[PDB]
Amino acid sequence: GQRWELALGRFWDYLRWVQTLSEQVQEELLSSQVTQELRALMDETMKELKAYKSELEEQLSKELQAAQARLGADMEDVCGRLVQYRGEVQAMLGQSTEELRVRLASHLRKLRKRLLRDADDLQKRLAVYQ
Repeated sequence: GQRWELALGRFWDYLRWVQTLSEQVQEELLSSQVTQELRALMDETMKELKAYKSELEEQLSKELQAAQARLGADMEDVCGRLVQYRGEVQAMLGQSTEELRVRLASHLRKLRKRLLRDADDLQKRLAVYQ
């Protein structure tokens, strides 16, 4: 798999871990190491892609780009969702976070179904373009 899928698979690896929302994920989630690494992995994912699409140009370009702006949104979504939780926690004064995490994890499962297909789609859309 080209540089971009390898990049996306690393994002997938870290997300799968976040999802478990174990106290350890929660620790680094509120320190925001989780969000910092999530954004570094998403960005490396968009370069290797940005570079792939551009270089597939040098040797249909709207949808491609409509499909790229999709996987983008999907990743920006996860990070934006994790950074929101962090926000809602340091403002609740230590009262229970279980319902906020039941919601975060549902939302997170939902974005996973999208990363799956929007990329599965982005892929066939890069193959035909070639």
